[PDB]
Order: sequence, then structure tokens, then C-alpha cells
Amino acid sequence: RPRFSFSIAAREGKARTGTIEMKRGVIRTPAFMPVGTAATVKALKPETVRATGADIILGNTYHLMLRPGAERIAKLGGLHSFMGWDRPILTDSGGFQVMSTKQSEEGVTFKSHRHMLSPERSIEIQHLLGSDIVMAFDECTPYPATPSRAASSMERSMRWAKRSRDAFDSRKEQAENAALFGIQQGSVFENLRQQSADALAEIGFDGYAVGGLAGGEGQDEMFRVLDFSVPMLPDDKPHYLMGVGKPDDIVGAVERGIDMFDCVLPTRSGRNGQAFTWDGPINIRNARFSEDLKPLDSECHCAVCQKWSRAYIHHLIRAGEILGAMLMTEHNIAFYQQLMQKIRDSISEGRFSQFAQDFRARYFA
Amino acid sequence: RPRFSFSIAAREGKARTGTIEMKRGVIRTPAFMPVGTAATVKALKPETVRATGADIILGNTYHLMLRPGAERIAKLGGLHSFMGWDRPILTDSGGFQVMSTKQSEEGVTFKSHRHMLSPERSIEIQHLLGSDIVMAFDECTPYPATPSRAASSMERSMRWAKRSRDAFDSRKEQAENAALFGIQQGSVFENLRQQSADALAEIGFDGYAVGGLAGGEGQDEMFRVLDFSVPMLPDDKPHYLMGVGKPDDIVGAVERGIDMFDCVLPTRSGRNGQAFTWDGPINIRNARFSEDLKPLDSECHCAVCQKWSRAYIHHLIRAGEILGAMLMTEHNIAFYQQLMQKIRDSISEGRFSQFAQDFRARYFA
Ligand SMILES: [Zn+2]
Ligand SMILES: [Zn+2]
Repeated sequence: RPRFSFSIAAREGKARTGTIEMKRGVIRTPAFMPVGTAATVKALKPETVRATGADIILGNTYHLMLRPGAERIAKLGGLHSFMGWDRPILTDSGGFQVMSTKQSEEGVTFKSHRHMLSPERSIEIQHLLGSDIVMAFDECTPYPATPSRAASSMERSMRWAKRSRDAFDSRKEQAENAALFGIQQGSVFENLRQQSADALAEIGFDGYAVGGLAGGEGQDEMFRVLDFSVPMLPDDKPHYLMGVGKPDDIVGAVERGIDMFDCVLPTRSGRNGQAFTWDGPINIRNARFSEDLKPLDSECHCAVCQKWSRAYIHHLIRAGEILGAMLMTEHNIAFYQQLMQKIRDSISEGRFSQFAQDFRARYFA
Repeated sequence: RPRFSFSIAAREGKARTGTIEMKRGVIRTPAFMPVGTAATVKALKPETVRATGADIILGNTYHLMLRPGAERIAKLGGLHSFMGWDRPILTDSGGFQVMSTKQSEEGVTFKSHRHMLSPERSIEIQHLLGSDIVMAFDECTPYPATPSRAASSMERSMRWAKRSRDAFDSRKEQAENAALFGIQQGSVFENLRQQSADALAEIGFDGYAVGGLAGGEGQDEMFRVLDFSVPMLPDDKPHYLMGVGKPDDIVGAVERGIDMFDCVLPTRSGRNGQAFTWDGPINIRNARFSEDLKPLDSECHCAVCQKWSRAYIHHLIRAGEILGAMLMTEHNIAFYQQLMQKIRDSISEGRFSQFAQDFRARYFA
């Protein structure tokens, strides 16, 4: 396999389906990436994450650099070996969670909840972890942001994108074996989104993320910004919408040209009692499920829906049992993978617009 | 398969190995029974509990009757169906955890941490859960106990053993499909142990538990009491030592004629960071393991020791991650099953005394 090859197999309007080939495996797009916080997808062994259909997971740089430490993970063989996941890993840059502190043009210094993160250090940590898809280090633009602040922050992020590119390229083993994605900023402002897209394409990346959304703006606004923002990115490279999340957000974002997603929702939701179904989310802790012998979802093909009832899962979550977290998280990540598979097949078959309409009619019935 | 058949295949001194055949499966003895509290072996799917080699698990009556409720579990199809374990389940009587309240000769009334438990109600709950091995309801004798108190309590327990026998026999489906074990009491006093054994054998049970030990008396005392107590039980029925536990306690107890064990140690220990090894227990949270790439135990055949290092498990437990509990509990229960398998093979081969000596020399090196 090549270091990185994105191929588009089918299109329907702005939606695309295809594959990213990398040394550790093929990623089917549109893709959903389960999030590994602290070198684990919560409550799942890697083999179970793979069994749900995930082709790649996301590792959070911020957490790893605090615990267990990036240099420590490198000494032990890298993140893949440490956690037992041998397929591609995308790592974030660590900066978002820094904000979630002294900031300057060099980078940010912060106290662990004393550390430093610059574009160079972020790319180095992602190298030490052995990441396959490395994210450029950007500056977070809060929502809402004034035009002036959004512009200053976008400009700093483009300076840091060039620094990230040069740091990644300076390290032979990383340049030869991993891919580097740039992140578009500009808040909700079309002209800044355009300047950001132009700058990132001038520098050149393997893929392009749409940053700064899912920050409180609401779905209509998010979709309006995607409407003009995604077409500004190079068409022939993957488009990654960072931190997006809800099933309906994913369907609308695919309709607008997005190829990759991550979110903690299905894992975090799981442990909190929220289960996704084709008829909308349910909260399994609700007393109405205490004697319900049906599976979480009537159509879901996951091992949890094969084997255990809503009533059992209700009891486990109400009792605070670990197996309740395990079962809820496996089902929710399987549900997301089945959604992505339905999206991919419907685009491949030229019936994605109908699928989106059918999905919305039922999910919101 | 028959309702209940215990066959002894080999003996070495007081140690025996053999099988209990029941309708839901065969139990290899000496047996260790993982404990399911609240209708789950903590942090393990049933298929994983089975993969470790367990032939039967223990369900705690007290917890189940509070949450989710015995009548509720019966309405949903019984405990096997509810939790997805289709092999034998032994249920305790619920009384111990009641103590762990108004007591009388009829039974005990208590407030959930308002309920009632008598011999009749306990046998009924175990029926509603669909237990395969039902324990008679006894009265707990605290350690230490005076001779007079231990005698009064033992006598009450023998009265309740007859009540348990008659309640179990009055229910056709339970009498035909499950087995009933009696519990010997008498604290540390030989004459009371003998009177208790005589009473239980007069009533007649499918198996006999040694109750009231592992209550603070220490291993030398426990072993001294087993020395005279176990020979008082019918030789041709299984002998169950309730709530025993540590690997060395199990080896010594088998040397004294015990065939069945349960304890929360390997599960509870797991989540707390204690991992069993042939060289003794380790606490994985210790900093000495932070860069240790060896598996938890160098000889262990479990899936955790195949796949993950001490360093990774150290990180997961220190980070409070669910997968750390999952991996530690799977390894510890697998370790217990491998211990029982080594015990069974060594008795079968007439080399159990040597095995016990070799085990002690290394476990305590
Ligand atoms: Zn499911
Ligand atoms: Zn092991």
C-alpha cells in the first residue's frame, strides 16, 4: 500500500464515496472514526471496535501527552502497539483540549488539569505516538467571534499550518509513512473561509479539515457555513468535519461534501444511557424500558442487539455496572458504522438523496 | 443430562476430582465459580467468562431481589435468559448480605441499602431466578462467637435447613430441575460442626457447604476447622467452601476435601489493580510497571496476556479506564480457572501433593 491515496468511486451531487489507502489499511469514506481518549476507545477492546466496522480511530494528543506521555509511548513501541490497534490512527493536534494558559505566536503554555504546545511540538508528539494521519496545529476560534478576531485567529492558524507542514516534512520517517491534514478556519465568514482555503491549498496537504464548527452555532448555521466552505477545499482530497457528531448532522454534512467525521457522542452517550436507533435516540434508563424484551434497535446487526434486551441494559445502566457501558458503547458505535455503510452504499447506487429523506422521516417521526 | 449427578474420577488423600452433571451442563471439580453481582460478572460478557474456563457462576440473591427484582426477572424469562449465561448458576440464599434488620425464628426483615427474607421466601426467590443450585437459608454466625451463641445459631440454621428442604420439595418444577445444598455451621467448635453435619445428612441434600469461615479467623484456624469438619460431610456429595478465595486458601482447602469455591477477590481485586501471577499477586498501579512490556503473567494462557503489556494495563488502571477493569478481571478469572485446571490434572495424575508444594514454593518465593 502507498503512504496515502484517496480515490473517489462514486458521486451524487456534492456527496462522494471512495477509499483512502494507507500503509496500515484502507479507510472507506464517508468514514466515522471512534474516539480513543487515553489510548482506549472507552469500554471496548480494539477487536470489538474493528468488529463494528471501524476502519480508523482518532487518538487525542492532549490526553496522551499528559498520560502516559508521548516519549513513554514511543519508548514502548508507539500507540498502535501500546493499545493493540494495528489499523490507521488519526491524531488531533492537542490544541483544542488545551483551550477546553498563556497563548502567543510561538504556541501555548498550559497547566495539566506545566506544559507547552507549539506547531513543532504538536507534530513531534504525533510522530512519537506513531500517528498515520497527523493534524496541523491551529488556534481555536470560539463561537461566536467577531470578524476581526476570527480573521486574526485564522491568519495565525495559516501561519501555524505552514509551520506544521515544515515540521512534518523535516522528519523523514514521518513524511514517508504518515499523512498531514490542514485545518480551515474563519468562523462563519465566507471571505475568511475562502482566504483560509486558499492558504491551505497553496501550502498543500493530504486532506483538509473544516475546523471551528460544532461550537454552539446550531445545525442550520453549521450547514449554511458548510454550503460555501466545503467547495473551497480541493475536491480531490478528503474533507474532514471535526467534532461532528449527531446522525442527522452527519447525513447533512455528507450531502455537503464531507468525507470524515469523529465525535465522542456515541461513546459518551452510551455510558450516559442514550442509545441510537433508526427511530431516534432513546434513553435506556427510562422506566418504560424496564420490562422491554426487544433489542436496543429492531434492525441493528450488532452483537448487543443479537444477544441482550433493553430490559437487561436498562438494569445494567441503572445499577452503574461496567457491562452496561460496554454494551451501550458497542451498540452505539456499531450503529454509527451501519449509518456510514448505508450512506456509502446509497451514494454508490445513486440513491443517497432518497436515503437522506427516508432517514430524516423516520429518525424524526 | 440428569438433574444432578456427582461422580468422583480420582482421589489423592482427602482431595477429589470429578464432575457434577446437571441439565444445563457439566461442572468440573474442584471448581471455581466467578461471582455475578447484579446479574453480571463485573466487566465481562458471559462469553468471556466462559472463554476463561468457568463452568458455572454464582448469582447473589440479595442484590437481585432488590435490583431488578426476583419477580421481574421471572417475568422476563429467568436469570439465564436475562443475563445471557446458559450454563449452571448457583445462587446464594441472600441472607449473608442482609447481615453485611430485625431477626427472628421466622426470618429477617430489613431495609434496602423494607424487605423480608425467610427460608421459604429465599427458596422462592431462587426459584423465580431459575437457579440450578439453590442454597438453603441459614443464619450467619459472626467470628468470633461464643460456644453458646454458635450453638444457638447452628441449631436455628438446622431448623431453617429443614424448612428450606421442604420449601424446595414443595415446588415441583424446582425439585425436578434444580439441586439443593445445605450449609454446615458451628463456628470453630468440633462438636457443633458434628451436630450440624449429622442434622444436614439426616435431612439429605445434593451437596454440603461449609459455612461460617473466611470471617476473620485467619488461614491456620480455617484450615484446622476444615481438618475436622469436611470429613463429617457425606463423602459422596460435593463440598462447597463458601466465600473462599485466595489461591493458597483454595489449594489448602482442596487438600482438605473441598470441591467448590467462590469469591469476589479476582473480580474486585482486578478493578483495584491487583493481578494474580504464579509468583504471587502484583499491584499493576505500581510505578515499577509503567514501562514493563511483559504480560501480567509470563505463563498465563489468557487473551489479555496474549495481547497487552503490564505497561498498558498500568496506564489504564491509573487513568480509571473501563478497559483496565475489563482486562484485569478477565486475566484474574482466567488465572483462577488455570489454577483449578492444574489442581484437577494433578489430582487425576496422583501428583497433587507435589503440585501444592511447588505452587507454594513459587507463589511465596
Ligand atoms: Zn445494536
Ligand atoms: Zn493472563
